[PDB]
Amino acid sequence: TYNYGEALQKSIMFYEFQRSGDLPADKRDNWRDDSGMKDGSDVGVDLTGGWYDAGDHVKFNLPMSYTSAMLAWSLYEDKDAYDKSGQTKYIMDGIKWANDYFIKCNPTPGVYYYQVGDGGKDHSWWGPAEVMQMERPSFKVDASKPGSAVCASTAASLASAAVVFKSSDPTYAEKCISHAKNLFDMADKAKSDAGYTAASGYYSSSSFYDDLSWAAVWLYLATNDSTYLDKAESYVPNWGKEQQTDIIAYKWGQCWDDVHYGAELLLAKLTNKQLYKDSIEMNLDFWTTGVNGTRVSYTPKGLAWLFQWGSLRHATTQAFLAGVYAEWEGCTPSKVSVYKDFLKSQIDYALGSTGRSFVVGYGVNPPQHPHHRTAHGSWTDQMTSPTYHRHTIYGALVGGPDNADGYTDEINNYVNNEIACDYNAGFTGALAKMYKHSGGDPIPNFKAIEKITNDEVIIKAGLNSTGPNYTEIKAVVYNQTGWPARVTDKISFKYFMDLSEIVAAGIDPLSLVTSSNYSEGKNTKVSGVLPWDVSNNVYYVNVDLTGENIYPGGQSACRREVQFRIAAPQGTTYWNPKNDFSYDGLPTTSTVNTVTNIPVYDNGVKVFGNEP
Amino acid sequence: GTYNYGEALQKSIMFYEFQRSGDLPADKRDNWRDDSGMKDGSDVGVDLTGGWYDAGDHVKFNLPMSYTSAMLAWSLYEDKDAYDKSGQTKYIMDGIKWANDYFIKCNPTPGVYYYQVGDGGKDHSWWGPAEVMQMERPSFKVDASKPGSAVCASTAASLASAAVVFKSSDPTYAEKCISHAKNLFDMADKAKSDAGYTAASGYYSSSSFYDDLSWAAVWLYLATNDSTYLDKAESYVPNWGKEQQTDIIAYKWGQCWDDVHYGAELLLAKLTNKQLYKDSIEMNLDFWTTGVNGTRVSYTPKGLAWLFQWGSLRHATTQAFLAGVYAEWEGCTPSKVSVYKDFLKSQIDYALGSTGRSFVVGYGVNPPQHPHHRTAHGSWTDQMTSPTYHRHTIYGALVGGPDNADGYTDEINNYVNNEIACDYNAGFTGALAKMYKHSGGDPIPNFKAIEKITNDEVIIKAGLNSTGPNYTEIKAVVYNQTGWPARVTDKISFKYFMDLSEIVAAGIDPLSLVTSSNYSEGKNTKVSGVLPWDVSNNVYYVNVDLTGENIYPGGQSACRREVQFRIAAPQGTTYWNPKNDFSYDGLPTTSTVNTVTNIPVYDNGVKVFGNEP
Ligand SMILES: OC[C@H]1O[C@@H](O[C@H]2[C@H](O)[C@@H](O)[C@@H](O)O[C@@H]2CO)[C@H](O)[C@@H](O)[C@@H]1O
Ligand SMILES: OC[C@H]1O[C@H](O)[C@H](O)[C@@H](O)[C@@H]1O
Ligand SMILES: [Ca+2]
Ligand SMILES: [Ca+2]
Ligand SMILES: [Ca+2]
Ligand SMILES: [Ca+2]
Ligand SMILES: [Mg+2]
Ligand SMILES: [Mg+2]
Ligand SMILES: [Mg+2]
Ligand SMILES: [Mg+2]
Repeated sequence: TYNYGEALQKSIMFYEFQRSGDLPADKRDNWRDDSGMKDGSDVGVDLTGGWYDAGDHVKFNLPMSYTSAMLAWSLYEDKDAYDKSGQTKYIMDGIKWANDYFIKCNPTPGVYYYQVGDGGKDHSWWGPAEVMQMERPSFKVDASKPGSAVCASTAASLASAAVVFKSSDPTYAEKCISHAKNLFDMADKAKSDAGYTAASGYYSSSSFYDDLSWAAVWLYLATNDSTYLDKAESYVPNWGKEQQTDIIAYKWGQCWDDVHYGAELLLAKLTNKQLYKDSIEMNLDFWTTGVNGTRVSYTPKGLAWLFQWGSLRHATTQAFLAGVYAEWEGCTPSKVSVYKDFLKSQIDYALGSTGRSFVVGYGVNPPQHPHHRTAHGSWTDQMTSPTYHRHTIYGALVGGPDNADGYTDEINNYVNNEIACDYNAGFTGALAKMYKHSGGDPIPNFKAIEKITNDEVIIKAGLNSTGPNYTEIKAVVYNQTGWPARVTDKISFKYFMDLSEIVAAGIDPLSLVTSSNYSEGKNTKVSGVLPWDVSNNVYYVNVDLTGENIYPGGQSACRREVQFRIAAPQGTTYWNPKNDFSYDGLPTTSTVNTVTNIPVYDNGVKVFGNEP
Repeated sequence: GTYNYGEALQKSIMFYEFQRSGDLPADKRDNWRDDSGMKDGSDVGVDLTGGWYDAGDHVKFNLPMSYTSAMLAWSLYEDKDAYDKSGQTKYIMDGIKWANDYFIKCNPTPGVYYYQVGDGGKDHSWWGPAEVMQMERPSFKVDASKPGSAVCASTAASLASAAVVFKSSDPTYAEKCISHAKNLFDMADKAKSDAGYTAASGYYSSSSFYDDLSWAAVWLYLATNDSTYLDKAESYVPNWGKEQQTDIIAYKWGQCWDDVHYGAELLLAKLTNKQLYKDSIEMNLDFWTTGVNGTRVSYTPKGLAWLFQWGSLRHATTQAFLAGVYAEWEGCTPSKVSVYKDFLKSQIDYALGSTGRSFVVGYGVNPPQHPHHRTAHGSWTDQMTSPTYHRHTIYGALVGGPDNADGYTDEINNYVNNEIACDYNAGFTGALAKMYKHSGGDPIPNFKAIEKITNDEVIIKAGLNSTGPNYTEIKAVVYNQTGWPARVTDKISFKYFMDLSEIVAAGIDPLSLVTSSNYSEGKNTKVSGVLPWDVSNNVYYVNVDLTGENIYPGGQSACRREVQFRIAAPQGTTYWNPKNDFSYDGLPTTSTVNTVTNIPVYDNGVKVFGNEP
């Protein structure tokens, strides 16, 4: 027995944590903030927004548009489930988030930016989205350098968004259609992926006629112009055949690189032509009862297993298509129960039928180490530290087990433990169907405002050098921010002393010499002695780090060391560090430890430690 | 700072030798502990002598006692190289054998197990050394009708772990240990109840037995290589305590006498490599170090991982041991190895001296001087306040420890922070063995605890009680202040010397003078007539014999005997002269007795205090 409503709620929420750009004031978390704010600056176009692809920060438009098209398809099929669960606003905000970005990516007729970020450079750094420091180049396709698959996948997303938004926001629906029409025209004129090269190694395209059909079907549903339905059907002979036959491929499943499964399902419902009915049932039969002596492999515990990478992604996506098709009056009657049983068995495997959940922050023993940079929240550019994720990325469906149900919840296992937009796409639609059928209430007013689990900015210190007339401190400030991760360019700290002995010597405490033999950072400034509470002879040295680009993204990047000394005159012996507030407990060597008596300030406001 | 881990290890093992009850070996390396609890088990007609006293008291509580020896054996099983290198292997094996020989005695027939000797109330109502305890020490047992699963299983774990470490050098003993371990484990397993475990209520109540069952089963598997036991160990896991609002195995406490699931799951991870156990032990170790999912054990400002008010050092050093063992296993998450090893060192260093003082008795800088311990203190008057210092150094004892703000006071009745106990040193010993392996520190060669005797053991105080023209009457009080070892002194006598030249000169027989006693405290006190000492020089004496008197260092009245005696010249005469009498010189003239050195005291005829003419 599983709570499908809560699963649906979290699956939709997952996308909110993948958001790039200027985040809404109404966001329900305290650990994601503005990021990729300069996206498109290299080309002079505002390309901010959209979703980060997986556990990384590249914006790959092919799987991104596949995702939003699939979410819109679910809303088109099961609006009643979203309304009943109270999740309609959230899934529509997600669909609009992706589509607003695709619109920005088509700034002028005939031009389409299909990517922001370099796979290699982006993947070479392990840290939060908010503090990325590397270049994020924009890439585009046009008539001279075509991208049929990505243009058509984007048109499908835009057109499907138009279908589900038309009732409540007819103007946005028209806006989506205008851009879908342009991108489809680009894809249809070109019939080539030759200029779609920036995603090589990550989302290279192996087919585009499937995307042309899928986009044409959605443009037909969005505009009711039969010109599109005729085009949709015209590409069918060009879809890849099953190896060793002259039959439309049926041994794989709906995914970001192959959408002919969804296109044929939709063409079956729209035309009732036997060709489409036979094709989709051949695929669904292969995945369930088996067909013509062949069948997708099943793990011992009941998972329809298609491939090593994202096994759950494949199974839950096929579950969604099986659910949609089983509801159609044209489905072979005897297969309705078979397909519906399949939808339930596969979704249940993801939610907990093996004894544990494969959905982050949901169910029994959910994964705790998904391969995801921002949810982990390292501040040292290390997958290994901290040894636990600082944030809970609710709703994320992990890759999944191997062919024998084997699974290792480790952060470095990106084959079976990464999470991604496309992984949750079909999954979300299958969950909506299970919810409408078996229920399970979503958590009321669900938010992801987390407790701060570690001091965000800390200071470590130790006695570096000492003498009869001086004290020399080694201090290191650390940015361990996570709610949200952020640059701390206004940090300072204060070192307090009791100078009663200086006053007793007839010496002005303000005349003591302060100095610094070493400091990381160009802006580090150590002040002279300043009064704090002279009635109790308390003075201090202010160490200002304002201007320093301290950020949680590397061992050096997150810290600033400062060695400073305060000294009475040469030959004197009255200097007494033992009555100094900041000296108490201070480590006796240059081995530094966290101290609570050399307070840290952020723009003058105390955030760590204590004052006298 | 740098700490000598080998010396710490050698002393921590030695601590248990000072906790020994029973017929002590002739090989003992101290001069202040001796035979005690020699009638243990007499109330039931079973030899239950031996084993270790629990803490600063003399009750034998088998649950923490067996937890202790099981933990020592675990350390020897994990780090035999450390014991061999430090030359401590023999000493730790003798300790493990001491406990286990007693547990064997406690399982005299299959199906019966004596789990305690001593009544908490009777034992704690007297403050004195083990050797002279006078109270009844009842024995308590569990059986099928009145079960004790936790104590039977903890004892089985001890016996099975002993077998594992003794198999190579003494297979016959290992075989005997296994036989008893199997019976105690079977009793525990079949009963699954602590209903009959009642005599330790308030001291060592059991809050769980499924943990003990897995712990015992794991050790029986290691001792026998019979997978039947591994299957059993794993079967109790679903019944182990869980974290409050989850279905996750408990992880917010630590390994201790009442909860051994931490040690059991750590060993199960190493023996099976199952993710469940790895996850479980790492959640516990993470809670104790870096924290896990917004939760971490409290830490004092000076670095001590602080779990609870009682035995804060006990808990921290035990977790240090587990961290050290786990960190060395190939299965440990690579990125946590250094965190765990750092923790092992930081906690042990806190115990040894990182705050500026040591929390280990007789070790390092400014060690505790007043641990809550009857025998080490050595009162001879049933007073926690007297003497005002400890007469003995109980080397190696780890005190309870500071509060959560590093506060600590070294006082005898700071029974919380200054308590010392078997379980407090168990995990600690294992952690020290790991640190010695990692960083060395040379133990003291052939270290012994032969103490200098710091107070005269049997003394006499005297004063003038009455005087007249023909007599001297003395008030004398003999005191047993024995401590090396505390002991009954039933053969004490003393001699009062006089010069009777004036009696002889007056023409009176000196051997005819009337001697008498107007008051004697004991029924066996005998005052002789005048006897010759050196007749040539007119020196004579009176012998006062206290032989038969059960004088012992365990109370104000118990440790002393007052005797008043008088020697008289003939009635009406005035030539008696006490001023030329050796024993009269400097004698307190009032009656308020003061220690004197001219009325020599003898023990079985041998002078032990004072001087002869
Ligand atoms: O492309 C596969 C996954 O790579 C992940 O980044 C790796 C990178 O590929 C390695 O070469 C190396 O740099 O370590 C990185 C971190 O594991 C990337 O984070 C995933 O999103 C990719 O799917
Ligand atoms: O911690 C393991 C590794 O994780 C990521 O790949 C980081 O980019 C790399 O710097 C680190 O060494
Ligand atoms: Ca394609
Ligand atoms: Ca000062
Ligand atoms: Ca227990
Ligand atoms: Ca005389
Ligand atoms: Mg804003
Ligand atoms: Mg990838
Ligand atoms: Mg002051
Ligand atoms: Mg003997």
